[PDB]
Amino acid sequence: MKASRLYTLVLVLQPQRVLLGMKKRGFGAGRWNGFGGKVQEGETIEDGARRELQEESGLTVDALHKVGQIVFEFVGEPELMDVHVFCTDSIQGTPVESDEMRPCWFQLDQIPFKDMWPDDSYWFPLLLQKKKFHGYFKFQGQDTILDYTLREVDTV
Ligand SMILES: Nc1nc2c([nH]c(=O)n2[C@H]2C[C@H](O)[C@@H](COP(=O)(O)OP(=O)(O)OP(=O)(O)O)O2)c(=O)[nH]1
Ligand SMILES: [Mn+2]
Ligand SMILES: [Mn+2]
Ligand SMILES: [Mn+2]
Repeated sequence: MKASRLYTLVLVLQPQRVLLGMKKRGFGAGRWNGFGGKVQEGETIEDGARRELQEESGLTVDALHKVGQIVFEFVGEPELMDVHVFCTDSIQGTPVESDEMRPCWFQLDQIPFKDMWPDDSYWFPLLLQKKKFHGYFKFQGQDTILDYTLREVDTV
């Protein structure tokens, strides 16, 4: 049994493009990703996701929808990362670079998988198909998956 810490991840997914951010420092630096971070005390997971989206991309959204949950384990780290994944298609301002992230739109036939976390190759296609999912990935360092599970689910 391991303890887990709550994180969020938000994908702004439109009909033909997705907004990603290049992580400029910290965890996962150098990889394109959705926006997110730790959930803080007192806020719902969805509201923490909205907050991180605003902080890292400048975008303010009224609502998100849950699309998946992914648990990450790292060799040498006792704490699991419990990542709650959300989407929205509906925005009304422009993305702006933050200290954490440089936002960029990608067409949906140009998803930059080689410059994303390796696990994203497995679950991101489900997100694109509008399937909901649960995943688990064990990493050695940043690059190497030692074990993983991925399951489509009816409810996140
Ligand atoms: N796509 C993808 N995202 C991941 C993976 N692992 C992982 O932690 N994430 C996400 C969850 C969070 O959005 C982010 C990690 O949190 P973070 O370090 O940005 O937290 P934060 O913004 O609060 O950190 P900080 O500003 O205090 O430095 O990366 C992964 O394998 N794939
Ligand atoms: Mn953040
Ligand atoms: Mn972050
Ligand atoms: Mn934060």
